[PDB]
Amino acid sequence: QPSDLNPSSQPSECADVLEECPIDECFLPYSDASRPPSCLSFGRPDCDVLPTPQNINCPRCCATECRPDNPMFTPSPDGSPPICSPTMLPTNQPTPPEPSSAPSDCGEVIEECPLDTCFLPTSDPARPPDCTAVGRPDCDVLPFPNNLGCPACCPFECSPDNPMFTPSPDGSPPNCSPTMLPTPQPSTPTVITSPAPSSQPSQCAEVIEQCPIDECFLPYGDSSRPLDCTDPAVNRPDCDVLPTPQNINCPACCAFECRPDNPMFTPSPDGSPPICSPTMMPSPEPSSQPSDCGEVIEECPIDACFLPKSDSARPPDCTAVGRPDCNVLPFPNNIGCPSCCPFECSPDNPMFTPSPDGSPPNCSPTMLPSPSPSAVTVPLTPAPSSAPTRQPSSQPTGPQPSSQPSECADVLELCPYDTCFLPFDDSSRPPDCTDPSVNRPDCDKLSTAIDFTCPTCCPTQCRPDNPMFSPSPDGSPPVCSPTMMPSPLPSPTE
Repeated sequence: QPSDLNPSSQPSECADVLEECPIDECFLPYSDASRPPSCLSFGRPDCDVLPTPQNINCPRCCATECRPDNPMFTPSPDGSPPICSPTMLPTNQPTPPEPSSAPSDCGEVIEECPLDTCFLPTSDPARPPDCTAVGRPDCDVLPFPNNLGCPACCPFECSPDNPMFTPSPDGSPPNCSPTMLPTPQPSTPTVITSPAPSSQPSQCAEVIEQCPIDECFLPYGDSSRPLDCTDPAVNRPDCDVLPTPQNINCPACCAFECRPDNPMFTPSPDGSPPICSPTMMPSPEPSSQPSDCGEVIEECPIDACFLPKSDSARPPDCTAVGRPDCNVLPFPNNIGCPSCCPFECSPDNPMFTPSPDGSPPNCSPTMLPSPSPSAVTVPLTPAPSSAPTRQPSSQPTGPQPSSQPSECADVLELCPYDTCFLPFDDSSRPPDCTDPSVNRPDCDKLSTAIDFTCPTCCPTQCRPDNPMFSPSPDGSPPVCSPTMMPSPLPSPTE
């Protein structure tokens, strides 16, 4: 490395050396690669004549004369340490100072030779080691011996406290900014979407983190509380005892037991709406008064009179029935008042709106209006009703006799009185035409305008519920009416 930017070789090209016209001053290190041409391509023999004019022609080429055969190509990043002109006049940039790197990180940049100059930063991916570090004690010396031991590892000393091991940018908490912001895994403080417990008091009081309290670690049955110490939780069975003695082997964990109710109540960081127990004691049945509009607020009537007035219109206000004694708001009740309240308060005090929803109290109960106007909105001026007004008419059908037991026995309609020849409910009178199929299956439902030519048999069928089987020879002879053969129309019988 020494004799670095000091060219120890200059007298070679021109009878001047340590000073050649090219350099970046010319246009790049000249012998870089494909820099602007040595003037002949522009035909400029004026350009960069021995000194450097750039005040005559010079479009953009560099160097004429100076050295033997000034046009040159076939490049090289080391073609020429300057040897002819550039040094003629002193003050040519040698180099800035030595330390290009100063304490800025934490300990990567602290006079430490490792940096990357060795072979990468020491803690990067486990770079080639520090020699002695593998067994090269020859290379324990800072100046590189490279004359016996050193394979290709780095030496030692350099700066105070030289033992170092453990690489990887993430091998350890690097500190000095990278590690500044903690983000724990159990209790992650990033945003925190809702309280940690999303399910605890789902029964009432069973599963409610029944152990921590800040005295142990973290809020009253929060959820995010440390492990229960005892081995299944971490490794501390000493803290098995729920009431934490503190003076025992509880390092950073909380007490055990916990789950099935041993001694505690109240979970979550901020608790919860206490419907399960802390609410049992306070019980204000009347916790509000104005449900009326403006009368139920320390007004002369109130339930204090007798019931919330609008109930069923509570007992009258004395003068209201004729007790002017009680008209005096200060209540006498030693003169009149049989069982009533006073009067006045404001002109004409007793009456309005009983039945809580059986009247429109208004100004709270009745608030949402739904009166009557549906398809009708006629204040004064009418409108020709034209709506889908479909509504059938209630019209029954079926002849309903409103008098039956009226003639003699049971019936009244035209059909009865013995002339069927004996009562049907006797034992057996002339057959029922249709029923056993004897002569006339046609003589069935009374007849009317069909015909009446039923001869040998009796139609019988008159009176709802007329079929019978096993008549009654000791029942009751219905000769007076329910018996006769129906005979619609006088019937000429021809």
